[PDB]
Amino acid sequence: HRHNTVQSVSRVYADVLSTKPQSYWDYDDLNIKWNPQENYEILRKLGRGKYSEVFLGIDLEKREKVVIKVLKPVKRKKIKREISILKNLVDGPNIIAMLDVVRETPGLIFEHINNIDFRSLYPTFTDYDIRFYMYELLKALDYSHSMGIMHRDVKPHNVMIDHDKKLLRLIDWGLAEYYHPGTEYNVRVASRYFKGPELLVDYRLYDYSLDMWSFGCMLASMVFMKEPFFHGKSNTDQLVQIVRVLGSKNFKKYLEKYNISLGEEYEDIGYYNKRQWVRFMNENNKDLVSQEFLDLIDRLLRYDHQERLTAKEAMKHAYFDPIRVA
Amino acid sequence: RHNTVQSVSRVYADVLSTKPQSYWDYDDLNIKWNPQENYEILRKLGRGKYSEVFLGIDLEKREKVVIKVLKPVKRKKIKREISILKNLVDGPNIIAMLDVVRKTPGLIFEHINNIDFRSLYPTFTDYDIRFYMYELLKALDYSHSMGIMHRDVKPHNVMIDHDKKLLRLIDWGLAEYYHPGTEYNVRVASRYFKGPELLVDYRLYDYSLDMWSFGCMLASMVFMKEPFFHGKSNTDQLVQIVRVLGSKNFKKYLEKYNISLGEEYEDIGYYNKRQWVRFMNENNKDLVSQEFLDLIDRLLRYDHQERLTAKEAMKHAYFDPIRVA
Amino acid sequence: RHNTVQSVSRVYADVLSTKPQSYWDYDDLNIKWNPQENYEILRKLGRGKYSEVFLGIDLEKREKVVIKVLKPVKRKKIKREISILKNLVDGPNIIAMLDVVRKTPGLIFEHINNIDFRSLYPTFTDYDIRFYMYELLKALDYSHSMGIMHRDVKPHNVMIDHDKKLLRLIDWGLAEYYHPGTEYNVRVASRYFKGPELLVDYRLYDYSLDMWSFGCMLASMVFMKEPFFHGKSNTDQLVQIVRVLGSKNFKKYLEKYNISLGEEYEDIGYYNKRQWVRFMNENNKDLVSQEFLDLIDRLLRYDHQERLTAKEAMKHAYFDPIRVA
Amino acid sequence: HRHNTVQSVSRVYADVLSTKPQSYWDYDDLNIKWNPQENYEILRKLGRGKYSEVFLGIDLEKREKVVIKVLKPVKRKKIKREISILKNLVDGPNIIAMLDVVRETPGLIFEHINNIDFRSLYPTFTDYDIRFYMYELLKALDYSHSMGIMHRDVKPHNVMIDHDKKLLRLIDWGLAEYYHPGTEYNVRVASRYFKGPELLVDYRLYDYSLDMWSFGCMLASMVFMKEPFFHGKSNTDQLVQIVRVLGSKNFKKYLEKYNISLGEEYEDIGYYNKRQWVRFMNENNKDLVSQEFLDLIDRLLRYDHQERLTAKEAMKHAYFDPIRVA
Ligand SMILES: Nc1ncnc2c1ncn2[C@@H]1O[C@H](COP(=O)(O)O)[C@@H](O)[C@H]1O
Ligand SMILES: Nc1ncnc2c1ncn2[C@@H]1O[C@H](COP(=O)(O)O)[C@@H](O)[C@H]1O
Ligand SMILES: Nc1ncnc2c1ncn2[C@@H]1O[C@H](COP(=O)(O)O)[C@@H](O)[C@H]1O
Ligand SMILES: Nc1ncnc2c1ncn2[C@@H]1O[C@H](COP(=O)(O)O)[C@@H](O)[C@H]1O
Ligand SMILES: [Cl-]
Ligand SMILES: [Cl-]
Ligand SMILES: [Cl-]
Ligand SMILES: [Cl-]
Ligand SMILES: [Cl-]
Ligand SMILES: [Cl-]
Ligand SMILES: [Cl-]
Ligand SMILES: [Cl-]
Ligand SMILES: [Cl-]
Ligand SMILES: [Cl-]
Ligand SMILES: [Cl-]
Ligand SMILES: [Cl-]
Ligand SMILES: [Cl-]
Ligand SMILES: [Cl-]
Ligand SMILES: [Cl-]
Ligand SMILES: [Cl-]
Repeated sequence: HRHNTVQSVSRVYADVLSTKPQSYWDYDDLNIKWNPQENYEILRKLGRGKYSEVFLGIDLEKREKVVIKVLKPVKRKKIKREISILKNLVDGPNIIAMLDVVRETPGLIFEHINNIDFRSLYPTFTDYDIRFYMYELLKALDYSHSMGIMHRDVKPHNVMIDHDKKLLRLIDWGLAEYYHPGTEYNVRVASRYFKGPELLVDYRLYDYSLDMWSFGCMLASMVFMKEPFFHGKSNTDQLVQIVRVLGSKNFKKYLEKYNISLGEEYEDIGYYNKRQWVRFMNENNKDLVSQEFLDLIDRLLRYDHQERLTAKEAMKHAYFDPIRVA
Repeated sequence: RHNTVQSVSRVYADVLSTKPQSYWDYDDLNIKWNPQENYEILRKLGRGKYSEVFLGIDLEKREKVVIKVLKPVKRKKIKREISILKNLVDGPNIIAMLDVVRKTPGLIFEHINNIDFRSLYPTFTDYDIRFYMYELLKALDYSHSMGIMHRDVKPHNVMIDHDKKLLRLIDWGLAEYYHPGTEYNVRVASRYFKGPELLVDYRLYDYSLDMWSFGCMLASMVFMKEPFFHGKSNTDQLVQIVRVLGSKNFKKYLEKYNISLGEEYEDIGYYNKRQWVRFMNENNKDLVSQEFLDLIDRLLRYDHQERLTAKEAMKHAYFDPIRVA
Repeated sequence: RHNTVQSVSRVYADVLSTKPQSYWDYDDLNIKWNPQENYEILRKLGRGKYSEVFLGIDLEKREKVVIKVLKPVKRKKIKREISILKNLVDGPNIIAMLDVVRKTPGLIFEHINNIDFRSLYPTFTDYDIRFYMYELLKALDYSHSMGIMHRDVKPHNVMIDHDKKLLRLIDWGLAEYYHPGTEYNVRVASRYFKGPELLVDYRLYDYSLDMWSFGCMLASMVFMKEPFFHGKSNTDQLVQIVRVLGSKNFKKYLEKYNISLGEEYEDIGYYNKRQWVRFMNENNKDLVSQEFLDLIDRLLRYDHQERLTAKEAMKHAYFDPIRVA
Repeated sequence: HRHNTVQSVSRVYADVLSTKPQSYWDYDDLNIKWNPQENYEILRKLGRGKYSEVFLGIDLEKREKVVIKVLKPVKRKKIKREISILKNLVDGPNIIAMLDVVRETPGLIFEHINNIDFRSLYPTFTDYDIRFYMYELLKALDYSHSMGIMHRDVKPHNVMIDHDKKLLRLIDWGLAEYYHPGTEYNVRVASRYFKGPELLVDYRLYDYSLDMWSFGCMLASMVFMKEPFFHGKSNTDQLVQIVRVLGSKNFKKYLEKYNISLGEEYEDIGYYNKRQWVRFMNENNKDLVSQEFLDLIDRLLRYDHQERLTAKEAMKHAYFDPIRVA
């Protein structure tokens, strides 16, 4: 007994990839047909990871602004995986639009969003600005989940917002992966402040519920005015900050339910009792904190990835009633 | 004159005292007219008792404009509307009169892409109502701070481009400068949004008339009932107002201003005041908040002096989920 | 069938040979209808012999949309228009049919803010004519490259938002897929923009019919004379065409296709061909360029085969001051 | 005889400042009433001179994008001069809009223009894109000239263009100065590639004609596809590149007409004959070069600042006929 036989299957959108052609999910055999690259000239470097280098660009023929993303030519399966996902989510709500793909180092052309950084735009948000833009983020998450794709990197950095147009786009799909039921995925995904408990205990049978925990970490940070909500120094300490809030009783139960072998590096985790979400409320965030929010955030930040609210169920929560169009 | 109990606006009463005679003297104004051929008519927009509104084209800019041509029977009033639109050019959510042209005079307004109110308002959320009415309060507070009453606040005169989240208050033909101690014509605004001061012929009103008209718009949008005060006439309009606000506060309102009432309501009854929460049904319960009931109670009042001013309404806790301040 | 001299499009003839039967078989199509209550009617836009167009509201998006409701007398044709609009969703300057709804069927189109043509076109510069007609050629070349003739190119079917420099070709009810060797109904397009092939009952036409309609639009915009071929009827429409293009080239056109002419033009005269520069007066001399006269001569021709294709017209030197390529 | 008595007066807009109140042109006694500065937060530094430092900003209350320009607190007359000119040209065609002024180092808040740099957007221009945007630049120049203000720094850097909206704005008024007839101004204005001959020979009695020469240097560069048109290594060599094209006969005449004492540092300037503007035409720029352009550029790049075309006269030239709305 090496693999785990106690296994999880997504409650929603479990078998959507089985109803699509092989060319949809088989990104390794995708055939990218490249367009001329001199139709786009680099203006300014927006930033860089070490998997990528994004720039501000010019569609020399269309003379609009676009964002070019030069990928490292060291990996191809990850390269064609991102192009595969963006091409499938081309007509999705609040999904970043991929306009072209060039080479001669593959370059991916995205639409430019006149956005403002998150460390400055969010502190200016009101109560209904949070409920609105998060609902728009749920629209993008629910679509790709319905298309068998989990983002696996939901964070305020990867969420562009054009507040002048009330526009939101979810970007950075380099970590997104297709969901086949029963698949064991890499746990080294997302970022520390938004990693789910399944990633910190090395439970590889996760589904779209991963993007849901990162969404809860975002919503809890903006409403409670604490960035990040779970502030951990390490991946080991990140789980401690989660057990500190959700308690140890439900954590050990989450492990016994899915028979997760918790490495005894987490033995130093002591007894923690579950806290009330109301304890994080102060004079600054008291207008953003509501009874509807405290209920929604309680059903989002769960150990059990199956008992968490789906993107569609979160949209129907009463917390978005003052903004939902009927 | 006309002997009556006096009343002065408790706010923005001495604004015109701080401005030259050039500001409010709308008859001394000399208008520099411009050629009318720069604008052509595309589609007729709205008829009128005193004007006609069309869809226009700015032949050099080729953008969309709105032309309001007037019958020339009134010089002093025509100059009054041009005087007011020229004083509120920097006003937030105030329509921007672009030019005047020449027979008859024509006024060029900026074009706002919008959907009619009773086709757009039924789709408004709690967010949309608090956001847009706060934008409307921005226009009312500025014009009042400039010494100008609108005297015709109604959803027809509120242009909303929802795709751009814009709001523009339009139609300033019934507007007027406010000088303390001046009877204005009670034949202003429209029936469903007339204040009790217009219905009892109390002519010394002020900016608070627009606040009653604002409360009529808000109460109907929240309670989902247009109009909120459905009246057959200006006499029945008052009866429908006291049917809700009560006979007790109505008696105190007539005593404070010594209002000798008309013979027609002879058969008016004693209406016990109905609480504001009694209008909350299962269809609008999500729009009826506890802070709204406090706001709607401090706006819809007989005595115009105890009504909330525009600025006082913008600082109310009802707009907390939408206000940046 | 009907015995005649044959003709095949020299371009884009085998496009439908490269696509599945699912593409052009518009009767096998199964449409997934959607609720109509998501869209409400605000203002009626245009009447029609076969449809009615209104201004709409996308109750959830609350943006402006355009609803074209149809009489249900024709299944196969209704499916034909939906089939064509669904194949050109990525087409440049093609109108984006957003949804179909349900009695009668309704088609949701995107809304374009624009001014009527004969109020906007008189304000067009040399820049505006070359730029916008090049945008219209983008829509024609794409639909032709997709095997679809429009068969109704006219300024009424060209929506221009000049404030955003946008152009959208609309009204694809008369459109049709092109298969080589197929008589199409000569009762297409409108009188002022009908090609000579429709007027002599030559049914084996192709995409070049839209190019004659394009040349009629361009020649009138440049020479400032709408319409360029003013005809009382479809018979007089031809007489006005040969009055300019000449009887000599008309004889060669009837010989190449063995067109036995109708009895009605019995009294037609011999018109010497009038040069294209003779239409340059002092009012349009700044719009009449030397490269335009070459372009207008290679577009307005009897023989549809020798007319310029859409792509050939876009690469013409007339669009050099505006084309990026 | 120390000052010059052979003197020049603007052919147009000579006495416009005499018809405006004293508060209009007397910028030294302007009273700036500052607004709170924490309503604007700095996002990214766009660039810097050593008289200024411009940043990308956020109207925290309006949540739109603005450009903040923090001036050095070393000079005040130049500080209030720029605020004086921007406030007077507030409702001008294609003039950059000043929205607010803050302190606590004075900070000037401008409207943000979604523009693209000039070294990349101009090589994509067509024939009618040049005629259009230059006509829009003439609209801004003619307005401020009609308001008694000369920009004195017209260059492609100081011209923002939102090609997506067909929008143009003339920025950077730190060198702009009010025009009083008979005034001797500082010749150390503008930039080398666009300095007029009056600046290179130290003729201080120039008027709005200064902005006209810089406009001609811009139009000649974009049509002939040579940036810059007069490429000089120094201020002394810059005049040599001008005499190289316009000839020495008209130059010595320009000096004898206005009795300009040319420092014998320019003695090494030899005999130059006037060239034909047609000689700068090649296969690349032959579509942009037209008979109407060669006439307009010949009447713009003149030694005599009085004989140059005004901004209004340049707008009525036949070169802008295919784009001018009648
Ligand atoms: N579509 C876009 N529009 C505007 N900025 C973008 C876009 N995509 C990425 N960025 C910027 O690129 C940076 C992130 O790059 P990276 O860290 O390489 O993922 C941030 O500054 C983002 O704001
Ligand atoms: N500035 C404007 N922009 C767009 N529509 C307007 C404007 N002004 C008036 N309308 C229309 O005119 C009607 C209002 O009545 P009136 O003010 O009499 O024209 C409504 O149908 C409005 O949509
Ligand atoms: N998508 C659209 N956007 C704006 N106006 C339209 C649209 N489609 C049709 N129209 C209007 O409808 C008329 C054209 O005739 P029809 O296609 O029969 O409605 C003109 O008045 C157009 O302005
Ligand atoms: N209103 C504006 N919108 C966008 N960029 C601007 C604006 N004003 C100045 N800049 C930028 O500021 C830089 C010039 O700053 P400086 O060299 O200090 O004058 C250039 O990168 C300009 O594009
Ligand atoms: Cl499912
Ligand atoms: Cl397949
Ligand atoms: Cl373009
Ligand atoms: Cl607790
Ligand atoms: Cl005074
Ligand atoms: Cl009156
Ligand atoms: Cl009572
Ligand atoms: Cl509330
Ligand atoms: Cl097939
Ligand atoms: Cl047919
Ligand atoms: Cl002949
Ligand atoms: Cl030409
Ligand atoms: Cl003058
Ligand atoms: Cl003064
Ligand atoms: Cl806002
Ligand atoms: Cl020469």
